[PDB]
Amino acid sequence: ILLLRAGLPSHFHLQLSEIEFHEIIGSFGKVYKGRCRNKIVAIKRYRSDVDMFCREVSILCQLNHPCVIQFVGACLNDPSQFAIVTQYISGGSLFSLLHEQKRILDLQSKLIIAVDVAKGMEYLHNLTQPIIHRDLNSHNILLYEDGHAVVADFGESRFLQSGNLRWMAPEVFTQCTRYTIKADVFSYALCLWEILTGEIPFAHLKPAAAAADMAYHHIRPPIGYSIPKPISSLLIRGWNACPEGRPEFSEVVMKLEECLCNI
Ligand SMILES: CNS(=O)(=O)c1cccc(Nc2cc(Nc3ccc(C(F)(F)F)cc3)ncn2)c1
Repeated sequence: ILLLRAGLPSHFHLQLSEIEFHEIIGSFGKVYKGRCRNKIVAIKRYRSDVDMFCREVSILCQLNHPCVIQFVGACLNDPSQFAIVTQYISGGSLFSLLHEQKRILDLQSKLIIAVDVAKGMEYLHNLTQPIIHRDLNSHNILLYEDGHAVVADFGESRFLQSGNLRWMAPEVFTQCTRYTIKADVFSYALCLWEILTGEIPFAHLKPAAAAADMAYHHIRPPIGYSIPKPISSLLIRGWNACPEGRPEFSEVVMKLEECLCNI
């Protein structure tokens, strides 16, 4: 908390009294719609707690990309006041569009979303010190009214680091490896499938059952023949159990922009 005050540039320093809280939008603590320095803003307020908050702010205050949620400031005074402030995106979450409002989108709109998400993630992964989002899902892809998207919520994000295996169980071999930026590409891939089908992955199963089936029984969602080839390719590679075999986001971007040229 003291080291963070020094490193975090002083213009990101906010006092709780400068934030006006209006409505709850998500409910770890709570996220409010509100107002701060004449901006409409979303505010994440909190309930190891400190370290977590400190990581998050350090991650956020580095970010500047039009497909990544824009950081406004945080409150540091004390742990009772800990809060993060970002821009507010009026068009909502991708999850809401697809599954609550059940809005039907055409292929161009879908790909635009997929590309902007991929562009935000390419940015995160190619910083001098790369960042893993680690919680990428349709709840954290938010939408401008014009249809473009940004990646939000770095609550689980981390900076990337820089026995005898022949008899090890698969889960133990995987516990020992340590995850990379590629964990994000797998998440992305489910997100991309979610966008095209309009369905929550394994909707009929609970989160933990879905995770189990994907990790142990090796199941992935059904890829219908109606899914275009370049895309099902990204899907198939993107959710490979072997992380090393998932594409880099720069490529994901390259293929989807290529699809927009034919949409
Ligand atoms: C503090 N920023 S963050 O990136 O850490 C973060 C973490 C968790 C959730 C958010 N949510 C949002 C939501 C948002 N827009 C929004 C528009 C409409 C609705 C409506 F449909 F319910 F009304 C709801 C929301 N803009 C920004 N962050 C952010």
